[PDB]
Amino acid sequence: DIISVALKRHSTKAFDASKKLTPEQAEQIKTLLQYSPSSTNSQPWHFIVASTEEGKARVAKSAAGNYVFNERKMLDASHVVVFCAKTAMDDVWLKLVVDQEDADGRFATPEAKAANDKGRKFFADMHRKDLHDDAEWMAKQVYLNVGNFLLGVAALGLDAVPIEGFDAAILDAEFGLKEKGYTSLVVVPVGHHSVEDFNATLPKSRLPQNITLTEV
Amino acid sequence: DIISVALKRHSTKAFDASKKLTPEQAEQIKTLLQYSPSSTNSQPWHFIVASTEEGKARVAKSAAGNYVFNERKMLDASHVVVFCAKTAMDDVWLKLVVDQEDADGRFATPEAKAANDKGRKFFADMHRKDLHDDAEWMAKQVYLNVGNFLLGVAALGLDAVPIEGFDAAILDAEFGLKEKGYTSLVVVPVGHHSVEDFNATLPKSRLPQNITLTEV
Ligand SMILES: Cc1cc2nc3c(=O)[nH]c(=O)nc-3n(C[C@H](O)[C@H](O)[C@H](O)COP(=O)(O)O)c2cc1C
Ligand SMILES: Cc1cc2nc3c(=O)[nH]c(=O)nc-3n(C[C@H](O)[C@H](O)[C@H](O)COP(=O)(O)O)c2cc1C
Ligand SMILES: O=C(O)c1cccnc1
Ligand SMILES: O=C(O)c1cccnc1
Repeated sequence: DIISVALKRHSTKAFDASKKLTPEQAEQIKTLLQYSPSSTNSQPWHFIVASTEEGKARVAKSAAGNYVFNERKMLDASHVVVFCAKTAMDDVWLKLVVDQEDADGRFATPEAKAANDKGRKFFADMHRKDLHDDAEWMAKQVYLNVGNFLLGVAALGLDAVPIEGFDAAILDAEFGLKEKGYTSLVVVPVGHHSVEDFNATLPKSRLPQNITLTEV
Repeated sequence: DIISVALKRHSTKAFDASKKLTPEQAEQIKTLLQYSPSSTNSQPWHFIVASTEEGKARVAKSAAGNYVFNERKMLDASHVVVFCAKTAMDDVWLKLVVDQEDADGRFATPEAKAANDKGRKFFADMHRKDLHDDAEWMAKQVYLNVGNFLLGVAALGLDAVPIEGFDAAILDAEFGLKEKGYTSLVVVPVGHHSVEDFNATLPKSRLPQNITLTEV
């Protein structure tokens, strides 16, 4: 059951480098990344899935220095996912999205398609021209994807840990993301924890609902 | 199978108001909200769970103007969750979190607790005092919670729909959130879809991985 998963999952502090995802699990995590929902189905994201030792080493470069202690997590985990957000929502991407929805048969008429495109453009423009938060808006969708992902991999019986402790400037440069129109936000190593994972046996802690939740 | 859940869930466009969550399910969705992970376990959030007609009507006030299209969703679903983020990170909240972790038994010594507190303050200050993006940083954690929530409720066999199409100023004012230190970000009606939910039978659509995903 999913509640058991939510209560038993945890942020892995150390991974067993010998335990790799099966080809099936490797495919499944990519499915999770792709099918996450997003506002207007904008999917303002890009994912870098590092599974080779050299690939993970490249990602780990972002932890060199001040976040050096996050390097082992990025190197020992079987697969490491870098969640990136678009730096700007261009019309080409908007058309890409609506044309894909059309190709998938979500529109019964050309007017239905036009209405969908018009609505998506309306909110994209609102965030860009009036709220002046389009970058944050897209980053928010990426974080939602991350939330979906962490629970999903836990439900697959895999360990993982979300990471904000890295230098996005270094990671972006390493993969030339800026020129490509993206920026790294969260790094998530996935695999199996080792005996070195001190957080695997500690009790989980959250504020009481009497503080965080109001019922009406 | 969490992958089947991810592939089969959908944004519900119409709910059957007579199909209520069971008592246990009502508690389970609250558990999901509570146990979502967050950066430094900051849990910079508040949730409003509306299950009464009066409660849902109060939330539905936000479905005005360009958002009237979302009023029925907020009124017809069994339970409606309002995801809120703190408007500013303060030391009182930081102390609350570390003291809770201590009460739950995560620290073996006073030094361990102090180290955890210093680490959390280090990143909170980075956002609040240097980057000046603590409002966005906290909102991102709320969206991660939302992502975890949508997959979780789908795994419970419940329908839902995330909503950004609501007037947050209206919702904030109706619940006096500003003075309390919070602001509404996403509204999520939860329940069971009706035969009128046209999106329950439409194919899901996502961009292909050859565009959004790079393996290395
Ligand atoms: C977006 C995000 C960034 C985080 N960054 C890191 C990190 O850089 N290093 C680390 O050890 N844990 C990291 N964490 C893990 C948290 O400290 C954690 O989710 C929280 O203490 C709750 O514990 P749990 O995940 O085991 O339930 C992060 C969590 C999130 C959601
Ligand atoms: C943060 C967020 C805000 C959204 N807002 C609304 C909304 O206001 N009204 C609505 O009908 N759907 C809303 N959606 C639903 C999306 O259009 C949907 O997630 C996306 O098209 C993909 O479809 P799916 O959820 O069925 O997989 C939103 C989704 C997210 C993640
Ligand atoms: O995804 C949608 O349909 C949507 C998102 C934001 C605001 N209104 C509609
Ligand atoms: O949750 C943590 O431990 C954390 C979050 C951001 C950066 N460094 C550590």
